[PDB]
Amino acid sequence: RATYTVIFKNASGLPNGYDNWGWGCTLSYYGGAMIINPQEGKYGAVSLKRNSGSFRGGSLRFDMKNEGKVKILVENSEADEKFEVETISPSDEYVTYILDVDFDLPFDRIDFQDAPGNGDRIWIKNLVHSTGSADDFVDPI
Repeated sequence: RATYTVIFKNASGLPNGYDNWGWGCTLSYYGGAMIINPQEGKYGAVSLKRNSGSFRGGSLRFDMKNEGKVKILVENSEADEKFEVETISPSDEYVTYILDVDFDLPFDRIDFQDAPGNGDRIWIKNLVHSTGSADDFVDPI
């Protein structure tokens, strides 16, 4: 069986035990969503940085709505390497995504990037990691 790590459900600040090592954004909070405000021309990303420890593969679950395309990545800070996980299309409604992470290195950062770099907003809730596949994911939310 998979180990499930709830990173956050409803947010009013950064998740407990996490930093933000991103760039070219402002974060704000309302209705339990983490709300990212990327800055035009910056291709800004939030990069949630786990203070102690690492995830290996498995999959990432989260609810998101977003005005523009969003790029989801994981990073390994030691090896200084990024891995693209998925590119998500615009949606005016929350949609729940469960995505396989196929990176072959441990990751301690999860990134949400404004791919068009035009400042489209992003809203995120209920972010959870599983050591198991997306197919096998049993939603604790």
